[PDB]
Amino acid sequence: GTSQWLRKTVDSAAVILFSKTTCPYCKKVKDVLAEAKIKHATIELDQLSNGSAIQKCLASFSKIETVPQMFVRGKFIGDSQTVLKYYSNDELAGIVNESKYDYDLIVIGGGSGGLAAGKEAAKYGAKTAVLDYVEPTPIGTTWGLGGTCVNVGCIPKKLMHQAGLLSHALEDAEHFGWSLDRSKISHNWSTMVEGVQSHIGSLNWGYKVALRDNQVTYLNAKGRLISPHEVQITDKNQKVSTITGNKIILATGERPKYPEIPGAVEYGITSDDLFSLPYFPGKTLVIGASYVALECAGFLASLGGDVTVMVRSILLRGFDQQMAEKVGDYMENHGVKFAKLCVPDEIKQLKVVDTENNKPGLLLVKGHYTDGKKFEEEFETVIFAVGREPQLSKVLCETVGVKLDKNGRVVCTDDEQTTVSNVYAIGDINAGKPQLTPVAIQAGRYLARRLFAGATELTDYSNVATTVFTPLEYGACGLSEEDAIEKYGDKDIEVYHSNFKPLEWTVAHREDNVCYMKLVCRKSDNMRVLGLHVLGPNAGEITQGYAVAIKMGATKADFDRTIGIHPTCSETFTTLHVTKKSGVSPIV
Amino acid sequence: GTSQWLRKTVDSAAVILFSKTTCPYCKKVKDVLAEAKIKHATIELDQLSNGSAIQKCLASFSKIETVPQMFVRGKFIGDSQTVLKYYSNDELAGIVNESKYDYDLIVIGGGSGGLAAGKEAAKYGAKTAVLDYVEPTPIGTTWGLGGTCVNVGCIPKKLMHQAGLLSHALEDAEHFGWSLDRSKISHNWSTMVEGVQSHIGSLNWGYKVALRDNQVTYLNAKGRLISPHEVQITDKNQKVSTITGNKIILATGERPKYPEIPGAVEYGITSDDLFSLPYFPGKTLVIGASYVALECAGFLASLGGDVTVMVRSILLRGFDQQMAEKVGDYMENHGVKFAKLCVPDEIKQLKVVDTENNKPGLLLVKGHYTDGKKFEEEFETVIFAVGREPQLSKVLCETVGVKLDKNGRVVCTDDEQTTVSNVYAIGDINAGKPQLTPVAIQAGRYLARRLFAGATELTDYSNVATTVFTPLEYGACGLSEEDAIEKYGDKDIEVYHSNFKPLEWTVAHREDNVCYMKLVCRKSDNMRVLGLHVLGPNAGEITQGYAVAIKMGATKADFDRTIGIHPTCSETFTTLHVTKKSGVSPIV
Ligand SMILES: Cc1cc2nc3c(=O)[nH]c(=O)nc-3n(C[C@H](O)[C@H](O)[C@H](O)COP(=O)(O)OP(=O)(O)OC[C@H]3O[C@@H](n4cnc5c(N)ncnc54)[C@H](O)[C@@H]3O)c2cc1C
Ligand SMILES: Cc1cc2nc3c(=O)[nH]c(=O)nc-3n(C[C@H](O)[C@H](O)[C@H](O)COP(=O)(O)OP(=O)(O)OC[C@H]3O[C@@H](n4cnc5c(N)ncnc54)[C@H](O)[C@@H]3O)c2cc1C
Ligand SMILES: CN(C)Cc1c(O)ccc2ccccc12
Ligand SMILES: CN(C)Cc1c(O)ccc2ccccc12
Ligand SMILES: [Ca+2]
Ligand SMILES: [Ca+2]
Repeated sequence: GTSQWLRKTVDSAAVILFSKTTCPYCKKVKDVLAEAKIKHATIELDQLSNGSAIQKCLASFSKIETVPQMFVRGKFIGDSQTVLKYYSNDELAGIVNESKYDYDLIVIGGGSGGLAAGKEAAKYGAKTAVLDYVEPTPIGTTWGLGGTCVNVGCIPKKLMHQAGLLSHALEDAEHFGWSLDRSKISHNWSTMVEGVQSHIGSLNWGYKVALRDNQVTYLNAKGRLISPHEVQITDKNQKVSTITGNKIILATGERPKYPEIPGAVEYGITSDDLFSLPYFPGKTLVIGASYVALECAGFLASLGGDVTVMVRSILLRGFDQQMAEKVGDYMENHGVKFAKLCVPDEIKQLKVVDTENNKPGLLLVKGHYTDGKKFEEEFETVIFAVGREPQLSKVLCETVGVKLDKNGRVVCTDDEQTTVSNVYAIGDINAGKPQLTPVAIQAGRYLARRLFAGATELTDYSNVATTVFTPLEYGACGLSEEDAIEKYGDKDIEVYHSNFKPLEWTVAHREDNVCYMKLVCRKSDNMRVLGLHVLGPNAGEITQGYAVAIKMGATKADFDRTIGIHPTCSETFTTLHVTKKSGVSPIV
Repeated sequence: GTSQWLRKTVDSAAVILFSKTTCPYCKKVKDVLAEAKIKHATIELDQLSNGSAIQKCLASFSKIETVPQMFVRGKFIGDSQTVLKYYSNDELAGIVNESKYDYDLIVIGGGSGGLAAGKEAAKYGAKTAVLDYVEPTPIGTTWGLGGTCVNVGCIPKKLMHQAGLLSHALEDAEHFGWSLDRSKISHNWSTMVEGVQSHIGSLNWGYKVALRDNQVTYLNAKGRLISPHEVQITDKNQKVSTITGNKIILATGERPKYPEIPGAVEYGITSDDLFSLPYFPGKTLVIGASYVALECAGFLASLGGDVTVMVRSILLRGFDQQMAEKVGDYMENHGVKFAKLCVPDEIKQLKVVDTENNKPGLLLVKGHYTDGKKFEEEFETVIFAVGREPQLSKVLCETVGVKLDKNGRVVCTDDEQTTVSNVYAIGDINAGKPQLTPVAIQAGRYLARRLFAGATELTDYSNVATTVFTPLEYGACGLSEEDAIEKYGDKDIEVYHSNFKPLEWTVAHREDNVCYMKLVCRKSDNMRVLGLHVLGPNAGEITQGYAVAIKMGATKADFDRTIGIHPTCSETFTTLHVTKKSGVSPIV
């Protein structure tokens, strides 16, 4: 068991030093390495439950059992004196640089997961390359280093959400005594996009700087894995070459889908285009009902836009549907129109985008409702948010032997290993995992530590909290009510729930009994909290802390024992008492 | 052990029914009681670890061991047939109404704790009276039912905080693209106060309604405890009478202190006056450095006011002082002036308050700095926030035998019992407890359940989270860093910490590396989180959920295993890695 771990660690680490805290010769080694600007991992055996068993199995690799012991890419390099020997003779540089491969790690994809993995690996001496390339959208939109969330995802989405929330801050400001003429207030799309894009630009730059400062090689090149250790790269000039790496991390993410209907690629846009759009979308149709669809519809409406969402069947499939309905009801009551049970048949162009006055074009959308009536309506912008897909045939030679699933995602073990043992996948292309930026980051960093610093900790993908940044935000952690019932049976599920009203909404004259929270609990497991759900402002701030408690196995009694902070929305989780089975109303 | 609990429960409950779920005759009893509008507690013995031992000891009270068993104020009333007997003969009303006392419970004080205790008790059949009276402030300010937080505390304070935050929403709105002429925007104090007061009024009314609907008697009368069971009440007409109750709850709270200097009572105001002030305070001096002082200074400054805080020694004594300094630095950088190491000697009047144009007066404040230089400056309003004190000589005849401490607070056991065994104290007058509205509520409700429904659960006063609603909010749960070090020693404490920047602040051009969080952990107890501290927006929403985890014994590893929600401020608690001892900078 310990020999398995040590065999893997030694084989994989780029530059690793086994050591103890109470060891001067070790410090001498650390100092020479620091002095020489040689990064490495370090495992202090005097701080492990079985450090002394480890010290013994080490002699199966070194033929000695003392510390320090220094390894490079699978080979015992020496004790203290052999390290100093190499140094003094200035042979240490060529030694810690000897490898069969150009790199210890090549990351294909410069997004949330891949950048986090790359940096963390370089920390421990892994010679690292990060490849990133942004295939243009059909209208030619491209962007810089950082991935989907930085450039066309969580970051611009939340900032445009914020611009929409400020709309309601302006309305509220009057009731709290601020004098402002709200009829001479308008929103300027292009000013907002410019501020958003200037922040993204600072992130593109910040990442490039971070990579340089960790001695990671950044290649703005499309990578293609041609064999287990060989990556072919095409640069801006279309020049092709080949680099080699020991470990490979696939972190290439996904791109938006279009529906296969006439006009969709030619005249519609996706989220990829929305967040840098050089004209105001104007009267907009969003096709879809994902969290992307609803978030985009929501902020466009709060910015004053005429907004319609075309929904084929239900809102937020895969989420708790009681909550999804409440999310949708709030939106419909606040200016989002819904074309329900409706699908698009074709987009026709009525006006071309004015690339020189920054005005939208004009489109005719034809579709049909389930009741057979035709949908026909003009929109200035049509946004598709009908899901996302991986692009791996563009990255993976089928001959390498990386197994994909039905949907084109990478089939992985619980340590992110593909069917090719030196090749790993993180982020959105890892089949079956929550598609979220902090998951991708935790995966990539924890993987890098296992590869290059002998760590064993795996990423825990269970009970991963989410927030949907709709106009009224929805945060959740754990199971939907319907999934809990399906799993355990209705008789074993108790649901506590309440409406609430943010104090901020009182003077502002906003709604009673719209915000809402519930805990879905398991009767037979001490009222274990199986899922937490909250609809209200700052729902991501509310939910995050409870995710720690849920990971620790929180019960209803743990919530009750805890004292609220007053006045907050979150404190209502500490006094819930109405159950659903009681029939008593949750209104307050 | 079980006989102790049962003896107390039977003696104390007003109307209680022992029962089992699987008992038709019990349901028959419940139905007759429901039919008759007779409220009562109920203990289903088939749902207790020792319900069957309880069923036996019951015969020491009833001479029977079967369910149902119904008690009223210490006396076995009967089995099913004796209950029905009393009903059919319409003797049940006079039976469940027989008592040596007018009331099963008299609550002296209609605040957070007392109202919560009163309602909860009435639920189980306790005939309850709630007394509340609001002694006017020196300028004559008074208010309605609900206590300090509702009327002159947490509620108006947070709403005026919100009015100040909206100031920064207006500034931010421009950078997110909203066109608004910020130089023709001003704030109107009186409009704000009117909205705030209309909400408080709805709470005053809502409480009166809640009390009526739970058959609680509300007396707007000053109560004085003259013997263990006798309360003397003085009404608006100054008419004096005496009511009697079995249990007494003292929940009379505190009032602001004034410094003993000339002019203070005559010309200054406190928070009691601030939240209904009929004129704008204008150029304001806040004397004090409590969380009250800083919160008030902060929103007055965000409303555009010229604001000065006079500070005798340190900010936020009793709070983590690193955090207090960061709170104070943010305020000084955002328009609050601080007269440091300074105390007031006298207030002189220069202009009388214009009661008919709603304008402030004008005051000359004289004081002195520790360096001997004189302080002399004119202010339109001077606000004292130099602490609060109980008023119990106004409530407690010294002959009753309720022990007070040095500061005039009530000395209580951990079940809130005073030295007079039927008299309990909750809320701010309970010596040694956190002075917070949700503590008072949890205390009062859990006490009511122990008195009148045989519950045993005590209120847990440890690791009670707080938030200070300064312009940059500060949330905390558990120990300050200095208190952890003092308790466990510096070598046993590790502190993880980071700056962070709300995404909302980026486009808005606000500060990097001002918001800040830290976890204070114990090395020798598995890096147990001893205190959590966060400075940033929505800090109360951030902190609340983590208080559940801390109550459950969260470690640093529980935080790390948990996946962030992105983008939020709170997710930074899930990736902390820089320790203080490492000397590495927390900036990001
Ligand atoms: C509108 C939208 C909003 C979202 N909001 C949130 C949110 O609020 N919170 C949250 O947690 N998650 C959110 N997400 C999801 C989040 O963006 C993803 O989970 C995350 O960005 C995926 O990280 P990744 O490492 O898997 O891939 P990505 O971030 O997509 O990075 C993959 C990189 O590799 C590039 N690439 C692809 N192929 C190659 C190749 N052959 N060679 C070189 N480079 C290549 C890609 O162009 C890209 O730059 C949102 C997503 C969308 C679409
Ligand atoms: C400016 C300020 C801001 C605050 N902000 C917060 C916050 O944000 N969050 C938080 O949790 N806490 C906050 N607090 C504290 C909170 O208000 C108290 O902890 C809480 O209100 C105390 O509840 P209580 O039941 O002990 O007494 P109280 O709420 O003060 O109620 C006591 C009632 O009894 C009345 N009374 C007194 N004597 C008699 C008598 N003889 N007969 C009849 N009635 C009598 C009193 O007039 C009063 O109505 C704040 C306090 C202040 C002063
Ligand atoms: C129809 N059903 C009640 C759920 C629902 C809403 O409540 C609100 C908006 C919707 C839009 C599309 C589909 C369903 C929606
Ligand atoms: C002086 N010391 C550094 C702490 C401190 C601040 O940082 C900022 C404002 C203050 C006001 C009064 C007392 C102390 C204060
Ligand atoms: Ca509670
Ligand atoms: Ca984490």
